[PDB]
This record gives sequence, structure tokens and C-alpha cells, in this order.
Amino acid sequence: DEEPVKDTNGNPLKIETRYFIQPASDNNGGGLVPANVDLSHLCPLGIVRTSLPYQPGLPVTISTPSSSEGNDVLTNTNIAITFDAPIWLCPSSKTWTVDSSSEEKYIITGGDPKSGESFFRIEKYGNGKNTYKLVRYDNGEGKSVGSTKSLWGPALVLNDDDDSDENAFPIKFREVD
Amino acid sequence: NDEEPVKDTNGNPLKIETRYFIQPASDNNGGGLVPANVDLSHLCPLGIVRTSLPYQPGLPVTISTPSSSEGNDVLTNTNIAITFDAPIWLCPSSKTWTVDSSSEEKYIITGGDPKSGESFFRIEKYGNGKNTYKLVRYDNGEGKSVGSTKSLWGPALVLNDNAFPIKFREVD
Amino acid sequence: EEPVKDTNGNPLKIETRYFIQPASDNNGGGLVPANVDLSHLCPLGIVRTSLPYQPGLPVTISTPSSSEGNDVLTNTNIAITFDAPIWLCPSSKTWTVDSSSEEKYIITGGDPKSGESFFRIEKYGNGKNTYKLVRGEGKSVGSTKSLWGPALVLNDDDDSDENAFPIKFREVD
Amino acid sequence: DEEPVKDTNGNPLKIETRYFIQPASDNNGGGLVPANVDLSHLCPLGIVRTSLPYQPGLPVTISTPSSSEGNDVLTNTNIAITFDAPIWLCPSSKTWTVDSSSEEKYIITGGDPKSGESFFRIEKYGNGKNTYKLVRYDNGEGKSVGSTKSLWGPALVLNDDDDSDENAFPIKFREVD
Ligand code: CLA
Ligand code: CLA
Ligand code: CLA
Ligand code: CLA
Repeated sequence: DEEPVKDTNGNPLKIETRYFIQPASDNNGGGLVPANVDLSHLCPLGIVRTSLPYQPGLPVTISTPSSSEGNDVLTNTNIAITFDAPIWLCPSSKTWTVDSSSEEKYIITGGDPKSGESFFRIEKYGNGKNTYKLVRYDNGEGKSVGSTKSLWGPALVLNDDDDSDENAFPIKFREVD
Repeated sequence: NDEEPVKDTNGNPLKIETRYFIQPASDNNGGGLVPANVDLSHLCPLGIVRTSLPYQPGLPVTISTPSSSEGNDVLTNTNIAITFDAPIWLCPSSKTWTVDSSSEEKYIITGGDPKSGESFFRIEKYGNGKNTYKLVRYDNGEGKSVGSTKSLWGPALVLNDNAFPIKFREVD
Repeated sequence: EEPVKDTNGNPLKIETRYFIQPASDNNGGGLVPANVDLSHLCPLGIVRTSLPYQPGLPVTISTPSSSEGNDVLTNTNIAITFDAPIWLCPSSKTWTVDSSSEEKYIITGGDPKSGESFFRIEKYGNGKNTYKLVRGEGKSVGSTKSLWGPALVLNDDDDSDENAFPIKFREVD
Repeated sequence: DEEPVKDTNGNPLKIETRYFIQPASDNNGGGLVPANVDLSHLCPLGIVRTSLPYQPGLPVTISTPSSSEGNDVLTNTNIAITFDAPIWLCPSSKTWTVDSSSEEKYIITGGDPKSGESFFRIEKYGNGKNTYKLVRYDNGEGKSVGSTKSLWGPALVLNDDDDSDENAFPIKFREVD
């Protein structure tokens, strides 16, 4: 719970800083971007892995509840992920959160920055360096963020647990300058 | 006062909780009024636009009467609420018309509370044409009528800061 | 070769706007242009709208033969073309079978004068003014689940009204 | 002419090589991408400067009609530009050409890289290193590629002249590793 998260260059992640959250896994597409999960709703937005190979993803900024790391972002700690964008087609926030009414638990936008529903934790994934997985604790239980088939491709969804990395969607943080 | 029954294209009095297409008075170009984005900055909520396809009737609405319980006739000059009727909705808000108070155009949009003063309009006779009306809203004192402006897909209803004449066509 | 009839029992005339509407148990409305998948926006497929009161997009009918008056008779090569004041794709509003793909989607952009877009309208079941499309005449037009909903597709080597998409024509005015 | 076109790293451009064609005028946006120019047609596609800050643009590969200078690309020489993508929503080709039928003379996709109607010329552009501009040839006169306001943003159009860089949309080429 004390090992600071690092970007693709091995440097410590910092808040108020832009990063591309890119799949560490299957290198046959691009980064994570907003997109609707299905044709039932266009808002709020889900999180997909773009199929276009050199599209980096839409940048995010990592926020922190209590000044206890100055600007640093530590592992197994409460953080909030917010897409950074000059344009937003939905009347809700860009902060990540979970769709509880979704009977599939898609990771969606619209979450509240300071609220606890938008809380996620970054854990080390497997053994690759600077590689991680995301995990949320809805009501005490720990579940890792995975992915599932959606309209536009694989969309981030909450798994039933965090017992093993097997179902986790591995990610890396690439600094945007 | 003055409060007479609003009538549909067949001259029949309007009934609450009944589907009607709201269509522009003159059957010139386009079809009925439908939900559509007004610009490229937002998908939701939705504006009210006249479709340019000539045989599209428009998306039906139901009318509810806020301040009244007096039979099932909709009357002119009486607060009423307008709600689109559809089996599906792509936005995370209601199908009720209201005013986009915070837009320099005062677009009429979806997502209002059918029981809040925000979503109340009054139907008044328009010009000569029989069974022709206009929608009017009161910020409270003085009333402004619903007109239109050009938007992404076509004319979009806006609160006039002439009115956009409409008629009601019973569904089926 | 008896006349195809609309919902009023009137025979269809060529170059007259008609709504093609699903002659079956009714969840949705008429046939309209829509994209079949996320791989292409153009050309367009034929999809049944899920909205209750959407008539469908209008279509006109044309005949390769020019000696049967203006009557659109059953079992006679005809060309179905969407009628609209605007079109967002480079090709034609005429229906045709996507020669190549799996489900042989019926698509837009055909040549009303080419035999590539000729269809046949024939009686469907022992009903009233209910038909189907076939393609001299042998493959029946059925449907299959697509992006927006049922999309028209040509069926394999069969015409029996078991896997055919039931339709009625409603005159527009 | 004989001089080589250089990418952002000052290296010579090569054929069959993916590059991002990025605007050199501002930092108020991202690279060049396919987008429809107006609501009248979805296909073919125009070339628009995306407003999203970190979108690099959709890669393009450069081709030479002639089988002369191997895989080299030199200024003042005839070349065709073609988008590179595993997905394409329009029937037509990914090759750039001029829409001679529009009053705006929008640069659109669907051209024939082998036909002279898709050929363009990369020439130097005023201030800054490795900065260029594109010019097309009517017959005897050159017309630089500029841009005009379109539905989704600045769209490339064929200018009137090439008397100055004044109305030319400057670009640079960034190799897509
Ligand atoms: C509100 C609805 C919404 C929807 C529908 C989408 C949908 C999509 N976005 Mg997201 N996005 C949104 C809001 C939305 N976005 C917002 C508010 C932002 C902040 C501005 C972004 C930022 C963003 C980024 C940074 C990226 C995406 C990308 C994508 C695409 C990912 C799948 C893919 O790789 O296909 C492969 C790609 C294609 C088939 C070409 C897509 C062309 C798009 C731009 C327009 C399509 C137009 C038209 C409506 C076609 C759909 C028809 C419909 C019937 C299916 C997908 C089309 C990624 C992408 O690939 O963009 C091009 C990407 O890199 N989006
Ligand atoms: C979520 C956002 C949303 C948006 C973007 C729209 C947008 C639109 N709607 Mg509304 N609608 C919505 C939600 C939405 N709708 C909901 C929730 C309902 C209830 C279920 C409806 C019910 C509805 C009806 C009943 C009707 C409309 C119609 C229309 C069109 C009116 C303008 C016109 O006449 O063009 C003329 C038509 C065209 C140019 C062809 C239509 C093309 C559409 C289907 C797709 C465009 C997407 C394209 C691939 C990407 C380009 C996007 C552009 C901004 C660059 C316009 C495209 C009218 C229409 O004509 O529909 C076809 C109409 O009759 N809508
Ligand atoms: C070029 C691409 C294209 C595409 C993708 C579509 C797609 C669609 N059309 Mg078709 N259409 C087109 C061209 C196109 N059209 C042309 C050129 C014409 C002639 C002008 C028409 C005429 C037409 C008619 C007359 C009708 C359709 C309708 C429909 C809808 C049928 C499914 C349904 O019942 O949902 C029900 C409706 C909804 C789920 C809400 C959708 C509202 C539409 C208007 C806009 C959606 C925009 C949204 C932001 C797209 C993003 C998707 C995301 C995955 C990227 C579907 C959305 C039917 C319809 O229901 O229209 C509303 C209908 O009646 N279209
Ligand atoms: C077929 C029609 C088509 C159309 C309509 C577009 C349209 C667009 N493309 Mg292009 N594109 C296409 C085909 C198409 N594309 C193809 C075949 C490819 C190769 C696969 C691409 C590859 C591509 C790339 C690589 C990129 C684009 C981008 C964009 C956007 C640039 C403007 C901008 O900066 O907005 C700023 C962004 C927004 C307003 C939010 C993005 C919304 C997108 C994802 C969906 C829009 C559909 C929406 C439901 C309907 C409109 C609603 C209205 C209220 C806005 C614009 C939305 C750029 C972009 O910004 O992508 C996200 C970009 O980087 N496109």
C-alpha cells in the first residue's frame, strides 16, 4: 500500500498530470477512450479500447482525497480517474465510476470526484514492470476491473473479485507532455 | 380568463394521456416535430426539431394537466405538460419538454419534470387557421411564446425572447 | 400475374410512393434505411424501425417492362427505390442484393434498369394483401438480426413462406 | 526538385511508411483525420484538423506513381497520400484527392493513387525546419492546400494560388513507429 505507481518510463505518477491509460495487454489496438456501451443509451459513457493501432487513448488525470503524498500517486490507495477533454457530449462528469444498475457493471463516466463511488485503487499486475490493474471495493469486497464485449469493442467492466490477475485488464500509464 | 378545448386536425377536442403528433401548421416542407441534437456540443438532453422528411409524422407526445382535474379535455390557456412517447430513450433524463434556461437561444429541450412549473406551457389559438395553435410559457408575470431558430438539423423550437404555429394530429 | 394490392385493397401503381410495412405481429414500424453493422455507413441496409408510429421510408416501384400499364403485378421483375429529398450516401436509393457478404443483405445503390436489382413480389401465406419478395424467381427475402434490428437479407435456395419476411404496402399521401 | 522531405526528427521520408500529418500552425488541436465535411453526405470523407489536443491524426502512407527514386520522397515531386487504417466506413478508397465538384474544392478521400487526380506536391514552408505545405497542379499553375471552416472543424481545401504561404496550411510529418 506504499509502492508509488510508475508510468511507462518508470517515473512516479503525479496528480494533476495527464496520462494515457493504455492496455499493457494485447497490442493490436490503441488506448482507452470513451464510447457508448450499447444502443440503449448514449450517455453516460463507457470505457473502450480503441481498435485503431496508433490512437493513444483519451487522457485522464488522477485525483487524490487527502494531501498525504503531496502530488504522488501510491498503490493500493483511493484515487479518482477523470478523463481530460475540451469537449464532452454528455451532461454528466468525466470521472470514472461503476454502473450499479448495469447488470454487467460497466465502468462509466459521470461519477462524482469527491464521492466514494468514483473510488478505485491501483494494484501491481503480474510481474511486468510499470504494469498494473485497477480494483474497486464497492461494499468491502475487492474486485478488479476487467473487460467484456461491447458495441464498439472491449469495454471495461467490474469483475466479481480480485482473487487473481487472470481476469484483470492490465494497464500502463503513459505520460502526456 | 378564457379556456376552450384545444382541437386536433380532425377538429376533435384534445384529450390528456392520449398520443398526438405535434406538427407545424403549414404542411409545407418537413414532417412532424422530433427529438434531435441542436448542435455538436451535446447529445443529451435533446432539442425539438422539425424533421425535413415529408412523411415522418413526428414523435408522438402525451399531454398532462398540472393544475386541473376537470374531465379529460385539454383546454387552451391552461398550464399543461408535454411528454414524448417512445418505447426507448437514448438519454439519462425524462421525455418531458422544458426550457433550456441556460442557453442564449432558450431552446426547448427534453428532461423536464412534468410536475414542476419549469415544464408548464399554455396552448393558445394561433392566427386564422382553425385548429392551429402556439405554445406560450410564463417566467411569471408576462408570457413568451415558443418560436424557432435554425439548428444543426433544421428549425429548433426556442422560447422567443411570430410564434411557431402547430397543430395536433391524433395517433391512429 | 394478378395485381399486388395495398392495405386499402387498391392495386399498387408504379412511380407511386408506398410504405413497406412488416405484415406481422407488430413491434415497431415500417422499413427504413439504416446501416447493418459498424463496418460501413454506406451503402445502406433495409431495417425495420422499432418505433411504433414511424411509417417507414417511402419507396416507389419501377418496371423493366413498359407495357403492363402502371400496375405492379405479382411475379413480375420490379425495382424498389427509396424516395427522399436527401441521401447521405454516394450511391442510389434503389434496393439490390449485396452480391457478396454472408447474409446477402439487401442494400441501396442499385440500378433500377439493371437486372441486378430485380425482385419479385408474391403472395404470402393464405392471407389478405400480404406479400414477400423473391430473386428467374427463386430466393425469398427474409430477415436477420443486425445493428439496429431486423435487416432484410436474401435466403438460401428457398422460396417457401417459412423464412420469408411478411410485408404489406401502404399508399402514402 | 531534388531535395528530400524530412519528418519531425529531420529524417528523410520513405514510401510505404506510416506518418502522422500534423498541423504546424497551432497547438490548438491535434492531427489530421477523416471526417465528413457537411450534413449532406457521410461519404466520401474530408480531411479535418481534430480539436482534441493529443489525437495524432490518422496515419497516412506516401506513394509514388513512378518507380524511380526507390522508397525516397522528395519535395516538388508528384506523390499520392493515402490514409492507413484497418477500418473504413466508406466504399471508396483511402486516397486523397480534390473534390472538383464542390465550390470549396475540399480535399476528400476516394481518389485513385495511380491517377493524376490524386497527385500532390510537398514543398517547403516559410519559418521553421521540416515544415511543409502541399500544392496541386491544374496544368501550369500551382494551388496550395489551405483550410476552411467545416462541420467538424478546419477542413482542407485547394486554394486559389500558391503565390505565398499566406493561405497554405503548413504541416510536418511525424513517423509512426
Ligand atoms: C457520446 C457518444 C460517443 C460515442 C458514440 C463514441 C464512440 C467512439 N469513440 Mg469516443 N468520445 C466521446 C463520446 C463518444 N464516443 C467523447 C465525449 C469524447 C471526448 C471528446 C471522446 C473521445 C474519443 C477518443 C480520443 C477516441 C474515441 C474513439 C471512439 C470510437 C472507438 C471504437 C473504435 O475504435 O472504432 C474504430 C473507429 C471507427 C469506426 C471510426 C470512428 C469515427 C467516429 C469519430 C465517428 C463515427 C460517426 C458516425 C456517428 C458513425 C456511427 C454510426 C452508428 C449507426 C454506429 C467509437 C466510434 C476512438 C477512435 O477510434 O476515434 C476515431 C478514439 O481514439 N473517442
Ligand atoms: C441521442 C441523440 C439523438 C439525435 C442525435 C437525434 C437526431 C435526429 N433525429 Mg431524433 N430521436 C432520439 C434521439 C436523437 N435523435 C430519441 C431518443 C428518439 C425517440 C426514440 C428519437 C426519435 C426521432 C424520430 C421519431 C425522428 C427523429 C429524427 C431525427 C433527425 C431529424 C433531422 C432530419 O429531419 O434529418 C433528415 C434525415 C436524415 C439526414 C437521415 C437520418 C440519419 C440518422 C438516422 C443518423 C445520422 C447519423 C450519422 C451516421 C452520423 C452523422 C452525425 C452528424 C451530426 C454529423 C435527426 C438526425 C427524424 C428523422 O428524420 O429520422 C430519420 C424523425 O422522424 N428522431
Ligand atoms: C447513413 C447512415 C444511416 C444510418 C446509420 C441510419 C440509421 C437509422 N435510421 Mg435511417 N436513413 C438514412 C441513413 C441512415 N440511417 C437516410 C439517408 C435516410 C433517408 C433520408 C434515412 C431515413 C430513415 C427513416 C424514415 C427512418 C430511419 C430510421 C433509422 C433508425 C432505425 C432503428 C430504430 O428504429 O431506432 C429507433 C430510434 C432510436 C434508437 C433513436 C435514433 C435516432 C436517430 C435519428 C439518430 C441517432 C443518432 C446517434 C447520435 C447515433 C450514434 C450511434 C452510436 C452507436 C455511434 C436508425 C438509427 C427510423 C427511425 O426510427 O428514426 C428515428 C425511421 O423511421 N431512417
Ligand atoms: C463515416 C463518417 C465519419 C465521420 C462522421 C467522422 C467524424 C469525425 N472524426 Mg473520423 N474517421 C472515419 C470516418 C468518419 N469520421 C474513418 C473511416 C476513420 C478511419 C477508421 C476515422 C478516423 C478518425 C480518427 C483517428 C480521428 C477521427 C476524428 C473525428 C472527429 C473530428 C472532429 C473533432 O475533433 O471532434 C472532437 C471530438 C468530439 C466531438 C467527440 C468525438 C465523438 C465521436 C467519437 C462520435 C461522434 C458521433 C456522435 C454519436 C454523433 C454526433 C453528435 C454531436 C452532438 C456531436 C469527427 C467526430 C478525431 C476524433 O476527435 O476522434 C474522437 C480523430 O482523432 N476520425
